[PDB]
Amino acid sequence: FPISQTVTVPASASLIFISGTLPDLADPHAPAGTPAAYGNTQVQTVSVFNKLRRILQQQDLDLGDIVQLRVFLVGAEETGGKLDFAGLQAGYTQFFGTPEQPLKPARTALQVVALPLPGALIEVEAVAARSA
Amino acid sequence: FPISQTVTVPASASLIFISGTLPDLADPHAPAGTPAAYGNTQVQTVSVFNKLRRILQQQDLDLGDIVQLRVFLVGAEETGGKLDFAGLQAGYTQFFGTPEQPLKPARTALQVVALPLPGALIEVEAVAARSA
Amino acid sequence: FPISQTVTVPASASLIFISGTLPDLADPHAPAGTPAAYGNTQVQTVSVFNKLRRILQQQDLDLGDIVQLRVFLVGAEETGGKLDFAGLQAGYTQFFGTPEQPLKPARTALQVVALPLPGALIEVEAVAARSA
Repeated sequence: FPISQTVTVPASASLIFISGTLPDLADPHAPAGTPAAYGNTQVQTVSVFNKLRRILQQQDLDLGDIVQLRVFLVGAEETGGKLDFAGLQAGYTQFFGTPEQPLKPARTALQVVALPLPGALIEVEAVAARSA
Repeated sequence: FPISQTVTVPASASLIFISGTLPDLADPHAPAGTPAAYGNTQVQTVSVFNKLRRILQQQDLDLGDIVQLRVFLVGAEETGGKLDFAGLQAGYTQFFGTPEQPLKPARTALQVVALPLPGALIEVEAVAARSA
Repeated sequence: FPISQTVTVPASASLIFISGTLPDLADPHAPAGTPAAYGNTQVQTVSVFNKLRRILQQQDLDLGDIVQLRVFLVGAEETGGKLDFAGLQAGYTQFFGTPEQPLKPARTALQVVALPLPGALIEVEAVAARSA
């Protein structure tokens, strides 16, 4: 699997907690607050992890410094109102366990009722570590 | 926004993990286990953060020591079964980013199906830090 | 209650983040992906905490080193589509606050829409600490 069962953080490392992160607008022609504005689950997943990368780089860190990831999905039309786990994985495997970014955080992923942003199908929460 | 995108915790600080916190009874005349016993989303939000303050003060800490907040909402009648995000924010902005309590933790907020306590519309989980 | 309101972790301790943990197959005769394959909420809860114990023991730790637990439940037929909180507690009290394992982590428990594994009624996320 593209995740670590456990991730150990040394006591000498500082933790960085990251607020829930929602996708960026993908289609400025689409009606406001619609899934079309942000993409299907795969496209929104790509957007959220791009954004998380930018957040971390602002702290001189990157996606490989993430030690824990929590993924909240809402149901998608492609999967009949169930979470689109395949689309999540298709986006996710582009950012973790890759040649460019080989590290894999601990992860939890599940389906919730709704996210505060209309049109959003995914929100991602993270904890990162900065070594001594 | 009244939240921090990221919060960094020094490695020399101790972490305090706080169990999921549910509102206190607001109306002792209301029928048991009803939303009326606890209030609408705003009132329950105020109650939960009052309670979190008391929990922290028992540890000689306060709401400004919170580094991460996770808010689980259930749907409300005022908002047609969607989470009442406006009411959450109306309660939340009374405890964080205020003159009395200027610090803003990292936060995630989302809608779940149900909370273990009947009548509860919000449950809040937190991590706090105690500096060296 | 069988949980700690707060758990404090010294800054000298290392943290271990554990990915979301789902139950093991309980009945190899049952049809794939059904709740019968894994058990009711109580049986699945027992399975998940057995598995978490094994994960920790692989790191030379055990369930008493858990400082925070997050429990995501899906609705059960025994409880009319609400989370089966009684079954969770019946399984949970066998692993925490017992003579064999007296320590009680901070905990949050709530009902979500769906888990990525068909048939699963519970997924558990954890953080553990290794003292200096």
